[PDB]
Amino acid sequence: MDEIISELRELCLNYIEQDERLSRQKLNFLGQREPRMVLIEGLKLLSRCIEIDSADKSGCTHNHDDKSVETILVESGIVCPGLPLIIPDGYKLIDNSLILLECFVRSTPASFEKKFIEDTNKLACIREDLAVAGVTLVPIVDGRCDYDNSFMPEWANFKFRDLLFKLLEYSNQNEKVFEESEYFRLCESLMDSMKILKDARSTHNDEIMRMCHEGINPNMSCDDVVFGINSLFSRFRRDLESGKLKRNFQKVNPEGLIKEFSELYENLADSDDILTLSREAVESCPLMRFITAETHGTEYERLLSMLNKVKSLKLLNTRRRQLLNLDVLCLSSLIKQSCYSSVNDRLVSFHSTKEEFIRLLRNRKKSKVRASISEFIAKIQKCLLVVGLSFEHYGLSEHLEQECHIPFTEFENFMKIGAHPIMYYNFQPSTEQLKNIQSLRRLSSVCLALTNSMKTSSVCKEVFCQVIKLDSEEYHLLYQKTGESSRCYSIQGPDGHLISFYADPKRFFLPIFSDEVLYNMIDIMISWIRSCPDLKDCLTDIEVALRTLLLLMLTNPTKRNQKQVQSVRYLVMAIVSDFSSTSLMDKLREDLITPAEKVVYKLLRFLIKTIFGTGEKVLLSAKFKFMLNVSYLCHLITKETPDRLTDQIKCFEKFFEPKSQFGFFVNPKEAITPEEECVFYEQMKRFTSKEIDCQHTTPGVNLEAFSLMVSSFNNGTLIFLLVSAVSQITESFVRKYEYKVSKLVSRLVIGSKGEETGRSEDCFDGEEETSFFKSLEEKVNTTIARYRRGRRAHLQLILTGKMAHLRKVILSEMSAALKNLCFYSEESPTSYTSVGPDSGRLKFALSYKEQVGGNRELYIGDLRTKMFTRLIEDYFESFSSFFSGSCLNNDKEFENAILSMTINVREGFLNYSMDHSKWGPMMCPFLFLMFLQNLKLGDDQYVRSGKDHVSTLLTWHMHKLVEVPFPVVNAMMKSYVKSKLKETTVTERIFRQYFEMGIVPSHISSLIDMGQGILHNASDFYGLLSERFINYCIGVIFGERPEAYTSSDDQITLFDRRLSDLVVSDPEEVLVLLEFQSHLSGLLNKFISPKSVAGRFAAEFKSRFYVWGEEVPLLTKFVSAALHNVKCKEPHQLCETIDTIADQAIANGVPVSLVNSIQRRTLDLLKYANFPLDPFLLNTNTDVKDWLDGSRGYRIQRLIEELCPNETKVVRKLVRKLHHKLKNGEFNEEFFLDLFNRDKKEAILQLGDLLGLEEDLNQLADVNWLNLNEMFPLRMIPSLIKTLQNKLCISSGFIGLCKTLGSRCVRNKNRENLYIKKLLEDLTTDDHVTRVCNRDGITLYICDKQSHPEAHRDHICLLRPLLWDYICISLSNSFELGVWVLAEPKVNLNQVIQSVRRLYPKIFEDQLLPIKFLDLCVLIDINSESLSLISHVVKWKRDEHYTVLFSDLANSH
Ligand SMILES: [Mn+2]
Repeated sequence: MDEIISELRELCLNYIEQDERLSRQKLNFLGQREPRMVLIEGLKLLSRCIEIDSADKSGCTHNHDDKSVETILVESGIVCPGLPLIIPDGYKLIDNSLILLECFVRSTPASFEKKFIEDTNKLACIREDLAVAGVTLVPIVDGRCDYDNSFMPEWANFKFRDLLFKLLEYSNQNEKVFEESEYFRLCESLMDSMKILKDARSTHNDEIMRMCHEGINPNMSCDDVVFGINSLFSRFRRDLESGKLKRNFQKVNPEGLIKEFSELYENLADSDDILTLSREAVESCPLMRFITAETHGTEYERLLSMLNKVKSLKLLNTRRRQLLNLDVLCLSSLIKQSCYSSVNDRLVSFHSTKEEFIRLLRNRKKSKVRASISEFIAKIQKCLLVVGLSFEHYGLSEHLEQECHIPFTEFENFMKIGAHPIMYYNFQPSTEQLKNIQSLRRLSSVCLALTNSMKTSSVCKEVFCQVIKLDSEEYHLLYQKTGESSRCYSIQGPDGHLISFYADPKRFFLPIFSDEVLYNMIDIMISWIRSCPDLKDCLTDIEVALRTLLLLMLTNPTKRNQKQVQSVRYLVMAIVSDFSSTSLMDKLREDLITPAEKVVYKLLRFLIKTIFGTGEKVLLSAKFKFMLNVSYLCHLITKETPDRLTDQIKCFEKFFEPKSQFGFFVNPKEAITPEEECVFYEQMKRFTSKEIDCQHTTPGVNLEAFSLMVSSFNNGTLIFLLVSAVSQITESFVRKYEYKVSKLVSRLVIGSKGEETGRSEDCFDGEEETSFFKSLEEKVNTTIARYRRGRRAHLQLILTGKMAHLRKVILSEMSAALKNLCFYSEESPTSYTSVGPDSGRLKFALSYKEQVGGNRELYIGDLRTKMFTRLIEDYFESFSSFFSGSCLNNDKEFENAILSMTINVREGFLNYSMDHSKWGPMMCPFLFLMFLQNLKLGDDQYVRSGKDHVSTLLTWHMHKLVEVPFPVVNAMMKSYVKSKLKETTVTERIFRQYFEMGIVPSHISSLIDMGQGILHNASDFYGLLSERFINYCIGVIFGERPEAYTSSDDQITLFDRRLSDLVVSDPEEVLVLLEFQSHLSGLLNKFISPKSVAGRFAAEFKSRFYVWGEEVPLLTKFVSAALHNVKCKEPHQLCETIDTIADQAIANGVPVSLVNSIQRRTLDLLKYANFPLDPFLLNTNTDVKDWLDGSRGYRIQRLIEELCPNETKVVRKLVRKLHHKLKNGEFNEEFFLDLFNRDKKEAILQLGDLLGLEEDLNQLADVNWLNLNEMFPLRMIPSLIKTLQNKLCISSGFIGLCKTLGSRCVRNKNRENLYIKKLLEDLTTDDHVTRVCNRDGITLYICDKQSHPEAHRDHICLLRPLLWDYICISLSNSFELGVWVLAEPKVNLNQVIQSVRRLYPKIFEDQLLPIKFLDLCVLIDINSESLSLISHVVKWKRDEHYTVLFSDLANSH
């Protein structure tokens, strides 16, 4: 009591720093005794300590006097009346800028990150107002996770909080009791299943806990279940000869399949059989394949580089014109003394002007200012100002050169200069099969559309002419719109030749230099299909077909062309297979338009008739491999969402359709209203009511078989406005194309959407506030209503608009408040109802993933809910770890799945490679709750609890609130208003109509959700058990138990022999079995998809197909990915990603010769970026299959072992000696002394002298390669340290990598930034330096001992030897992968500890936490900051099984 008060009073002024502001509160704290005053004073002072401590740490003046942002502005004389009311903790005002500090200390990660995000939002809210006011904000907040501060030592404040803690308990004993703010204090600091909350579970968690027991008998005996199965069957079978449907499951006659495929689309694709006819149609389909097959046939051009480099500084209408005189002038002193697209002088910005609008812009810009006297008045000032951007940031020698061309300008020369060159089909030679220059023109008519996002805003014939380079002759483009949007391009040649078409540049990266990879992919393919029936003249037929197909697919990329060629895998899987759904041929049909797509149809049918036509069962394996690969040929299209909005409406629709047929209850409340209880009552009642003849596609579980399942697990047998309307209304008669007006009317979602509170609603609303800016606008609309009456005292929309807007006006007409930013956390769990944890109710939001076929749904929710959901998704994971069938993240189980699959398939037993359908929207947390609160787990107080925590996190998920994404609701309201003002309305367009007759939807909340991926381990658990039960029903009825597996949305069922003899013997039984397994799954929530099969030789478990024995390689699958995945990074890492993906590729059977070609393509891309190819950039382009038994180390060593062939012959026996005498008896530390890494690399000399024989200074000094990251990393502290710290569009990536890597990127010893150009030329021309190439410039072949005026600028200090970086590597490669890496032709914590074993960097590597030779290899890795010798195996997973062509293990070194 009194003793603690006295202790505090004597502790505040005797142990805390004496500050002017702190004293004000210190004295008042000392002057009180009553507990409530003591607490408030102590808490406030504890707040102020951190407040001013962090404000001074930032250096921004603290807001002690509670000065407002407006006050902070006005104390400096800045008058901006009207601003968001904010009270920054620390502020520093300057002439035109502001620094605001918001500070807070939070213990729990969740509350910390929360307060972080809304503090960022609060700062960003006033961003535009601060900017337009003439100042700017310094964005910064002080997120501290501790109380250590300058004003007090740690022990002082720690004991302080202890005393306040104990005095809280004393006060809580007294009548200072606080309802739950007492909790927010105390447990707010004075994972694993937080149970410290109260329990308010009343009158709702009892009905829900009752429906899970009303009807079920979870204890049935061990032989009272058999009698139930035998009476659920044979009550089905006898209702199959008349009742439902013949099983949806029929057999296959391959000819029937092929003919049914052929007769698809009776309408327009109507059996155009003749090959030549099809190809003739093909070569004429779009407008672009009409060129790709057509058979057509430096003083300037550098001045643009200079005229362009000085362009990013300024860009205005008055500019870019006299920036073009400096170019047209250059076009007259080079043709008179003697490109140009015939009226157009290619000006700065890829722009193109008219030679006649110029030469008339002057003479009225110049004349407004004796014209010949007025000559040179601007052509000289421009030179002077551009040269004003001098060696300032290294303005290079290009400057005086222009002083020769430009000053030749005269008004007797600009009388005709543009008047001199006054000059303002093709066909389709089809024989362009197999002609490498028919794709080699795509590989250059895409780079002229790809490097076209690289234009800028830049404000007739104003057309952004790029250049189609090619051998010698060059064409153009002509378009008018930039960005990543669509526009109508053109081409131009020597004759006009408007080959107009319409495409999207983002889609065209795949062929951007790949002319020799595709032509060998499509050539290897046809090396599989050298088959006996086709040896007649059809190989040419197939070859022309396949090439004319790949051309269409690359040349006309679009979603349908992907979904189609993807679906053509199901048909072939069926043709080789032996049963199949009967509703299949409606799983293949699209709405083909755009004759390209129809011709793709015809080509596919031609391929299928040819290969799968007569003479079957002779080489079907090869034909199957061929065709599945042609199926995967779909990946060549980019997976990048053709449009955004029309790919959000689709995702929302795919979410919201089943809810249309079940129930939804738009926009619930935070407190579950009676209506929600009624609707959930009804939905549970229906969900548990599904008779023994199910509607076959609707969510439901039948409480007569569900009882059997739960009871067979519990038994031990299956184991082992008044302003809104007015604002729109006044402007309506103030705004009087009209589609902008339609937008204006559809901007009306303010008198219909005002939901939630929090953050729901996400510019002209504020613009009218500043636009009007009149005297009295914030009171009632009395004046506004007066104008409307006094006014009246493509036009119908205006009158009904006044009718609507007149309609609108008629119908429309204390706690720790300050210490909130301080230790007190406002929100946190407390007493929780059965709906939610009292802070919220498990909010969510959905967006689409990006995939090949169809965009897949994704649920993303804020971090607290992502913390809670982790508890369920881990409890169920640990649960299923006891059962041995699932395979989702149990990776060790996948290998056994593969082994069993192979042992099965090898013999001829079935594989019912099913795939379930609508797995997202046909599962409900209710079902897992039913399944759990009915299981009978063992002894209590350690299982019996945590069950009542999983089964109350689930009950939380039940009532989630997904969000209607804002663009979707905007679009649907547009559609509604368009329809109403002025059919084809899909179902989800009518619900908006009813509700917007009343109130808008915002949130949707229903039982059948199972957020895709959210509970994706709970789903796996359920599926595993259900399959383990159905494969018991089938066992008791028919007589065999077929094993299964699962992924959470895939499956398999490897029936044994006794259920495989029947298909050959009698299919009329196994047909019934595949009907019954498809029926019970219907009773439960498992709906088998029509894409399933039961192939006696085929399989498909998570996309790893099979054939008798071996695996279908899926060549095109991996090639299509390696040719992608080129991301903007450091090229020494961009070429790491590919050297991983190529190892992945050669894991499966991509042949080595295509791998080299992929690598050559990537190197060629870099070389196009103008980036020197130092020998460590991308791996050897001469590879044995040696991707096995070799790390990246071995490739790079092998490269240096041939880029300098006989120098690296001595430094390989020196290393032999070093390794011979390092492991056994010596160095092990003194080698770090001889590493000498502090100083220069004479180490080679002293270390050759140390133990070994003659070694000249040549083999060391001579080979020396330019290295860009020598002294610092280059702009856009070792490497392995950064990686360990890290373990605490794609065609607008390249179009950026080629922009930054050419500019000032490299850095110097004194933070100086240089180009690659000057640095790469000086080493070649301006020294006794020899800089010749070997396919990669190993600059400065000599650098004699580096005896020189060293550090000239940088180009001599900036280049390190080679035969040393060969030594350190060719050592690291000798403990990691054996001894032979010299002879002539493990995990994170470890590495952290052996990094600590030299403790100096641990001081930086430690605080981010909230063997025999490994020391040496870690050292060598830490020094060599370029590749990976250790840090590799901890970033990129290697592969386990390797098989590649046996004709590559024969050509080996
Ligand atoms: Mn599958």
